[PDB]
This record gives sequence, C-alpha cells and structure tokens, in this order.
Amino acid sequence: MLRISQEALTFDDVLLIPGYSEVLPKDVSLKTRLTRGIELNIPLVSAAMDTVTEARLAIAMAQEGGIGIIHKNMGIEQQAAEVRKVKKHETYPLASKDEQGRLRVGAAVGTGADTGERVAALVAAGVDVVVVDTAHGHSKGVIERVRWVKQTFPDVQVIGGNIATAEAAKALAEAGADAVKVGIGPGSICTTRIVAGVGVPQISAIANVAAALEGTGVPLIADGGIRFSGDLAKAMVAGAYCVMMGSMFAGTEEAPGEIELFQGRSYKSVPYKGALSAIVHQLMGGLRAAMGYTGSADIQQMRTQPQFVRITGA
Amino acid sequence: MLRISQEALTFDDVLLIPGYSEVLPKDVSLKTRLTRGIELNIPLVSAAMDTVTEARLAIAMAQEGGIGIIHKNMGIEQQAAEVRKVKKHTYPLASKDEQGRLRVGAAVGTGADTGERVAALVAAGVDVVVVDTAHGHSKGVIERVRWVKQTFPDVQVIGGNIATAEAAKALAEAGADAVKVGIGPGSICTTRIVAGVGVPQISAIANVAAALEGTGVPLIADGGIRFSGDLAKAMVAGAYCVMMGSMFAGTEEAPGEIELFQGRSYKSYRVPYKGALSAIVHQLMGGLRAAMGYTGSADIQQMRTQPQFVRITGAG
Amino acid sequence: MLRISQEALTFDDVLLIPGYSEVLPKDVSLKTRLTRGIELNIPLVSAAMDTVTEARLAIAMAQEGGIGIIHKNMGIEQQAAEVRKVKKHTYPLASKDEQGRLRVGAAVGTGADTGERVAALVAAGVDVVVVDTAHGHSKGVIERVRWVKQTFPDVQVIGGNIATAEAAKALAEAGADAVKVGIGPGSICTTRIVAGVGVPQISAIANVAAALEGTGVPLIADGGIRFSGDLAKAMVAGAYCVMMGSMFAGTEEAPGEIELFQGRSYKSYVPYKGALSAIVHQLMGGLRAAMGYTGSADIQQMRTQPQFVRITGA
Amino acid sequence: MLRISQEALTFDDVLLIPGYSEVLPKDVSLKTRLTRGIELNIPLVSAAMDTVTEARLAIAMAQEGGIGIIHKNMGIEQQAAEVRKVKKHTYPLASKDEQGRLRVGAAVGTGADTGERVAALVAAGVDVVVVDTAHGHSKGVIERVRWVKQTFPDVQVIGGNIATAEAAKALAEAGADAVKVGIGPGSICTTRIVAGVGVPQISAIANVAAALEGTGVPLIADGGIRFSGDLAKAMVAGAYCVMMGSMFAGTEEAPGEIELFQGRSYKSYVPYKGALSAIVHQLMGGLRAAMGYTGSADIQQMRTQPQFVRITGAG
Repeated sequence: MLRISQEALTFDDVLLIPGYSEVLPKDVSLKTRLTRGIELNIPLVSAAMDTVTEARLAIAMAQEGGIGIIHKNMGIEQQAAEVRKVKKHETYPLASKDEQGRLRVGAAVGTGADTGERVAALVAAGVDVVVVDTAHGHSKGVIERVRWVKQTFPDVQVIGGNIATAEAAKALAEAGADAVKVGIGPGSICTTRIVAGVGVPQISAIANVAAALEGTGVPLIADGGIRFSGDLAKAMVAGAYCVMMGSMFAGTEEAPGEIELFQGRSYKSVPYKGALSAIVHQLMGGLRAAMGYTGSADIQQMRTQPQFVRITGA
Repeated sequence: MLRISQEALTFDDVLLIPGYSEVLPKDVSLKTRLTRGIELNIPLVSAAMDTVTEARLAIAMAQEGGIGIIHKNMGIEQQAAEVRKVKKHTYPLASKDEQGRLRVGAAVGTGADTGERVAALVAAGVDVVVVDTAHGHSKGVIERVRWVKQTFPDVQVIGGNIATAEAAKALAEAGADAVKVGIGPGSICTTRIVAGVGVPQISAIANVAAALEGTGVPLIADGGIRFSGDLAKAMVAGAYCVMMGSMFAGTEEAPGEIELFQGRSYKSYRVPYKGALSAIVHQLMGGLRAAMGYTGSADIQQMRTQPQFVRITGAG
Repeated sequence: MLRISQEALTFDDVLLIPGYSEVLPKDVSLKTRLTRGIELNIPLVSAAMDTVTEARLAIAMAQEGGIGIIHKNMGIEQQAAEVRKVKKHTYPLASKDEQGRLRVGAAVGTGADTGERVAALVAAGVDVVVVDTAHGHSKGVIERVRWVKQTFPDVQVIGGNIATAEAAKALAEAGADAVKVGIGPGSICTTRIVAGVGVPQISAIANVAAALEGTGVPLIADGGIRFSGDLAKAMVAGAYCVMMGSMFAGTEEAPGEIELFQGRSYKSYVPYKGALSAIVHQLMGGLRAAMGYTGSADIQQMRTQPQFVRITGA
Repeated sequence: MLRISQEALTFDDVLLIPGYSEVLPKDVSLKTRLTRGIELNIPLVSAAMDTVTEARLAIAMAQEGGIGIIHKNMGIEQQAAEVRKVKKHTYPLASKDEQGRLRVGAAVGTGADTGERVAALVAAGVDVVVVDTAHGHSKGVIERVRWVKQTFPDVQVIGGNIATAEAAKALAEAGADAVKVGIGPGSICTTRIVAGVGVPQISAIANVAAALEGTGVPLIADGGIRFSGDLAKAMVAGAYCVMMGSMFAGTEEAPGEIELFQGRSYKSYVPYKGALSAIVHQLMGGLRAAMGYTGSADIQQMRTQPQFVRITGAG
C-alpha cells in the first residue's frame, strides 16, 4: 500500500514531435498572458531574486516584451522606489506597457508580519502585479493573503505560488488569483528535494495545473528547471502560458551586482553574461524553431496541439 | 516463467507531493514510538555499531529525545557496564523511563551466550533488547525474540533485520515489540554484491507497514538514509522511526578519539570528525519538519498515513 | 492531460534476438532499394555533407555497391560538375544506371535558386535529387518534391527529413520515390537542446516503415548510427538502407587533405581514417553477422522477420 | 509495429527477496546436474577458452566438485592428450566417473574435422562433448548434436550457445543432454556492438528454463557473471549450473606463465589471481549465503522457490 499518485516526468523525459508546418519560425506569434489582465509579447518573466531582478533588469525585460518581478529582499520603501523607477522610465516595439503607456512591472511579497504594508506601498507605486510568492503556495497563509490582496486592491493583478498540483491550482483560483506560479522541487539537486524530500517533476506539474485551470481563464507561469531553450518550448506544450527564468539572467549587465575581473575572466559581485537581450534572443530563437517544427502558428496552438514522445535514459 | 514479486523502489525513485498546509514546521509534533511501550520525542535511533553507539553517544541520543542501541562487539560485563553508565547518568525532550532515568537499548545476536548476555543487560536496567542479525526471518531470531519476551516480560524486545510482510508478521507473532527493516538497503552493500539479496528500502518499509497496520507494532527503518529528505520519505512510507549509523560515526560523542591527519580531523580506533551530535540531529529534524510543513502533516501519525509520493525517472 | 503520443526507443534500448539459422553470413544477400527505381547491392548511402561526399567519395560509394549524395554547400555549376565527374568516370557490385555509368545523387534545399539547381543537376545526369531540409513535413518541402516529380519525371526524388507516419504519407502523396528519416536522432543534437524536438530513431524508422508498407516507397535511415550493430537494428526496424555521415569523413576519398599534427593524421579544409573500403567492409561484416544470428537470408527477411528485446539501462 | 518480443532483464535489474530460513549457509546442499547423466557437487563449470581450461585447470575443477571443458583451439591429438591427462591423474567433493577417474569435458565446433575430433575425444575417455558455437540455434549445431548422440550414445552431449525457448526445444529434440545459455550476455560484448544481437542473461535463463521444464534436460548459464551474487541470481532464474570464463583466467592452474611487470603479477601467453580454490571458495560462500537468505536447503529449492524484486537504476 505504498501511496504513489503517479509517475511524474521532467523536461529530459520528453521530446516534441514534429508536425505539419506552414509558418516559418520568424513569423509565428509569441503573444501570451501573464495574468487574466496582463498580456506579454514574449512568454518570459524574470524571477524575484536579489541576483536577478531590480529596476534596471525589470526595465529591460519590459522592453523585450516580457516582465520583471522585483525581489523583496529589501525594505518596503526601497522596493516601492524600484517599482517607481520602472513606471517612470522614458526603439522597443514589443515593449510591455500598461494603459498609460508605462512599462509593466511586478513585485514579490511574502506572508510575514508587514506584508499588508508592503502590498499597499507597491500598489501606490503603480505596480502592475503583486506576486504572493513562497516556498509553499498551497497553504492557509498564501491562500488568505491572495484573497486579501484581491479584496483590498481589486485593481491590481495578483499571482499566487508556488504550487505543483491540480488541487493547489483550484484553491488559488478560488481565492481570486489572476495567475498561478508552478514549481516545487523542480530541479535534480534542489535544496527542497535533498533537505525535505519534496518535489514534483516540472513537466507533469505544469500539465496537472494546466488541466485543472482549463476554462477558468487563469494563466500558469512555469518557474524552475529550465536549462536550455528546448525546455522553454517543452514547458509551453505542457501547458505553461509563460516561463520564469532566474539564475539564467543573473550575471547579465542589467542584473544586480558590479562587473569584476578575476583570473582573466569576468564575474558579477557568478559569470558575467553580457546583455540580457542576447540571452532573450537565443531563448526566443529556440522557441520559434520549436513552433516551426511543431507547426504551431501561435502560443495558443503551441500549448494545446503538439505532442510529446516519452524517451528512456538511452 | 521469471518469478518477480514486484518492482521495488528506493529513496531516489520517489518524491513527496506537497499538500494543503496549515501548521508551520516549527509547530508540528515529532512524537512517535520505538516499540509498543517506548515513546520517543524525535524519531531517531543510533545504530548498534562499534563506531557509533557506546554509553556516551547513547546518553546524548536519549537527551535529544531519541535512543541509542549499545553495540555487542564487547564482553557481556563490558556491555552491561555501558548500559549502567546510561541508566545512572537542561534537556526537556529527554527519553526517560518511569524512574526518570535515561533510556537505552542494547544489541544481542543469536550465538551460544545470548541468554547470559540478555540476563546481564536486563539486570543492568536496559529498556530494550535488540535481537539483531543479518536475517531476522529465521528460526534462530524468531525463537530468541520469543524467549526474551517470555523470560523477561518487563523488557521491550526488537527483532530484525527484515524486509517482507511475512517476516514482519512472524516477528509480531513471536512477541516482538517492534521490528527493524533493512536487508540490502542501498546500492553497493555487501549483501547485494556477495549474495544477490536485498529489497529497496522504500518498498520494504511500505510492505512491512501494511503488514503491521492495526497491530500496534512499530517498525524502525534501518539503512539507506543519506540525507534528511530520505528521513521524511521513510516516515511517509510507514516507518515510525529511523536508525542512523555511519552518519553519527565521527561525532564527538561517538567512540574513538580525535586525530589530526594532513590538516583535517578524523576519529581513530578512518572516519571524518563531525562535531557535536546535536548539530547533525538539528539538521535532520529541520528537514523532517520542513517536509511535514510541505505535506501538511501536523504530527507523525498524519505524516505516516496521509501524504503521497510521485515516482520519478533517472532523468529526475 | 499531458499529450504523449508514445514511448519512443533508440538503438541502445533494443537488441536483436537470435533465430533459427541456415545461411552463413558470407552467403546472405544484401541487395536492397534506395528509391522506387534505384537498386543498391549494399544498404549504405553517404551523406550530403561538405566533409563527406564530393565526386571522389561518391565514385567510391557507387563502386562499393552503394551511392553518394553530393552536398549542396557549393555553387550550382560546381555541384553539376561534381555530378558530371561521377557520371563520366574491378568492381562487380558497382551501382550503375542503364547506360553503365556510376550512380550519384545530389542534395538541394528549398531556397530561392532550388529550381535552377535541380535543372542543372538533372542536365548533368544525376540519378536522384534529395530535397533535404531540417523539416520535411512542411509546405515548402512537400511542394518542392511535387514540383521535381512533375517537372522532371525521369529523375528519382527523395524527400526529408521526417520522423512520423503522417509526414511519410504526405511525401509519398507528393510523389517522393523515397523518404529520409531522422529528426533529433542523437542524444546531444542541436535540435533537441535548442528546440526540444526529436524522435528516437528506432521508433521513427518503425513508424515510417509501417506507414509506407505496400506503397513501394523506400525509407533511408539518417542519423544516430555509431556502430555496425546499429546498422543491423535500423534494418530490422524497417529501413531499406542507412545514410552515414561523419563516420565516412576523414577517409582518403572524403574531401580535405591529409595533415600531420602532434604525431597523428587528420584531414583539413577530424581524424584520418584510411580507405573508405575498410570502413564499408567492417559495417557490412557486422550486418552479415547479424543476419547470420537472426537467420535472415536477404534484406527483405531482415526487415520483416527478426524481433527485438527491449533492455534497461543496467 | 516495432517487433518487440519482451523486456529482457539482466543480473543488475533484479535482487533476491529473503524468505523464512531454517538451514545455515554451511549446511545447504550444492549438488546439481551438468547433464542428464552427470552430477556435480558444486554448480560451477570452467569455460572452453584458451586462457582458461586445459588439463591443469580441468583437474583442479573436477577436484573442487565441478568440471572443466577443455578448449578446442589446438590440434585434435593435442586436445585428446589434454583429456587423457585429466582421466589418468584429500578431495572429498571430487567429480568422478564410474571408474573413479576425474570428469572432464571438451569443446568441438561444427567445422570440417569435427567428427574426427569428437571420436578422438571420446576414445580419450571424455565425459561430455560440448558442441559449442556463437549460434546454437542453427542447422549445423542441431545436426552435429544429433550426430554425436546417434554415433556415440554412451557419451553426454551439450549443445549451445542459445538464448530462447525455441532454441532450447530444438536442441532437446536433437538429443542434447544439456543446453548452454548465453548470446550477447554482457554490456560491452562484441556480439552486441558489432552485430546488435543479444539477450540479457536473467531473461534468457528463465525463458530456457521454462521451455525445458519436465524434459530432464539441464541448462548451463554461460556469461555475464561478475560477482558471486550473480551466481545466486542465475540459479534462482533456473540455471542448473554456471560456466565461468575470464574470472578463472590468470589463476595459477589456468594456462600461461606468471610474469612480473611494474611491481605486479600477470599471466603471459591478464592479472595473476592465485589459486583457483580461493576464487571457488568465494563464489560458493556467496551462493551459500544467498541460499541462507532465501531459505533454500538445496539446489532444487533454490531454482524453483525464491522470488526476485525488480529494481530501477537508482536501486
């Protein structure tokens, strides 16, 4: 009577099958949704990590057609100030903008004592989306905080996470979440897996959440386990609306830290990776190629039509 | 055709699925049972190995809220003397008997002088006798367990090692107050290489747990635990507690004396020096509490019976 | 739910089961077809790669009883001139047309000047035109295959690359005289890492073979072949023949000139591998041994009768 | 339509499950059969390889209670002379014929002079002729087995190598007194790499054992055995005994002479491995331990009663 719910698959267990194709990679549409109310021109979000997203990188992400979530490892007023820098910034045709033409930005909040105050300062600063973001989103604290943000600040979008199950997705949707963020123990050597023994392989987690939210209009953001552009394509076909990147964007020019030379190589103080735009271009190129192979003219087709093969270790 | 009973899974084949949670890691209850009659405040037991448990480490384990099993690689009177040091020795979780003395166990085999060893250990005040061999599903172990229960009814008796439902029932029938689970648990064990014998530990624990459900007989998971994550998995598979061996070897409290070699610290009697036992216990507990937080388990009973696993591939 | 088409197997997932045998390896027949109209005495084709097939290696492949496909990384007139060298050039197995000239093929893409390239190749006497791209299940390739068949009915045309039953039928319906099978066939392929796309080659071959059964259209297995054992497995999975690339690069006949570097021999424009005939002899030896083990007297039996066991990682 | 017959398992895919035990490892019986007519006191046979079995090692194997198969990479008279040395040669388990002489086998192929070789070996007193090729499920091996059985009805004959139920039945039908199982049994073997051919050895043994059940024809597991644990697994899958090759190469008794090279010992014509008896003792110890764990009092019980679990890579 070992209680095994299912066999769960990760990115390396699957490959996308080619299908009949008419639309070239350069001509497919990458338009998607972050939340019920926020559209993005490319399906990429930068993580709320202190080595990844502050105002500078959030601006660059919005300009590329994605969005940045400003991290919460700073004071309330400091975080609000970062949001303000993004909202007040003055050739980028794909730029993610609100109704006033200002760049979009998100900000992360936890569930600790001063969260209510943090949310109010972020909303007053013009934040587009508040991400109620903890290790365990299927919990009383996160569900209640999501509900509170939705009831107190009905004009801001709210994202809840992190989750990995159909049941958690429904609980957050029911609490009023405008999107959910998917990813608990998504990588092989994650702390969560080693220390706690907890996780769900990310391809199955995405598919389980996608099936649970089908017909609700609530997007899901895949957060974790993405190493190559090929994994971005697989995440979308599994049902993600977009994908959150973390350490992949750390060390870029726009990310926090200053450049440092050490033993004939460049680092930030993590290798120095140059302009964010070059990494985004490569990730997009790979997604466009995959859409070319699967014959998917747009994101809606990519999420719903192509098939996987499951493969062995060999 | 080929007689395959089942596919058997080990710790790395599975992960725990998060569930709805209301209780914080710091507030979950870790209380459990070692045996029908012995409660522990944390689910950890130190192994009866000569590099792990003598009086000193057994005292520290009892103080932490677990228990130590004193090894039998010593004379009868020496082993009895080790038990006495524990029984005659602030720590609010301390494992104590009805007289307020620290709890301790002691291992015995099935060889010629076992009866005499058991009598000296019982006279020394031992709380539990572990009838401990490579193969507990055998006439010798089953008979010795029965003998200890009948001769010394005030002492708790643990039988092992086993890996099957049928072995668990035979030991429960013989009067065992708990069973110890682990035969060829883990990849490069001698038992697997030399004899070709073993059962992956997650399946072994689940098979024994299902066999003993409703009997009140605890099962102790012994072997294959490398990280705190494995401790959580062992509990959800059905273990009541977990026995650690080489993980505690090299701690200050373990046998051996500290030795410096090429700028590093070791214990000497090969093993790295690991500092205070309390730091390792704190890490292991932290991990279990985090897992109970993720699965939404408020106590050990919920952790053992409610959460689910997902099975993963090599790529995971 | 997660849209999985199947579990797909590669060469290392399977082994051939021995069967009752009466015919010695040296006596089995290796005769097969490249296309509806072209027979080969051995089931080997050299890839249209610039480090593999120009006139010199194409001549040697034909002489061995196989065929070479001249690469297209050169001007139209240059490629035509390479075909002419082959057509105008003791070898009892030699692959020859009705006029007694050595057979040769030539690759073309789907870009602006393909029509002009095809016409020059056909005028040069090419036996088969390979319409060869990363994604054969596409409007561009299907239309180009149809165009070659309609405009030049007397030349054989091969379409590819494909990995599915549906793609095989689309190319057969467009008039292809054979199809070429292989998309993301190897472990560390760019297609898999960058795009997340591929089908393990044993399953791709079987799926295409089953789709084309009774049509008279051959399939050529292209990719993932490292040892002679893989050649035998490809044939039992349903391939009519197998295309080799980098395995033939560095042979005396392949492009490049020999170069000495740090006490070893290389080719330059890759280890020096000696005469093509020695590699062909090894590959054939292995296929003959496999036919001996399976009891297959000829290629038709090898493709249809023997069985595999599936094996684990261990 | 990929023609997959089954998933096939090797030694590392499985482990033996402990069962109720009453008999100690030192007290279990290891007696088994090589063929319909030849009993052995331990289930071990040395392979017909030129780095493994000539007269010297064959004598040592018989003395241990097993048997050696003398290799055929030598002239007919030379092979006959090796058999004679064994037949004309403190060891209570020794494998002996009715005349009290040590048992020995000898390998033959299917080439031009096989009939003459078999006759010389039989006249030299060989106990069993092993008709031994890469592919036993073939016209040549089946016919040769039948010929040996018809021409020399008083000698035992073994046919191989095979890996399927159907091949086992064809050899049993031809009159084989035992079959030898193993085609592409190891991971990096030539047959797999060059030809793409093989059957993982645990499945091959079980498939052959099921096909021969009730015929009285033994099966010998040949290949893929690296540890004593694999010997136990081979028996529980249905083998009657196990043939060892390179594991015995480099022993004192095996062919070659000892050579010192860079402070280590090798044999020269491979590490030097000391006395054969030490390796046999270790292999037997492991089998006895496994019989202790499974509760099997003898070989018949070990082959028919214990169960496996199947395990993953992580296990």
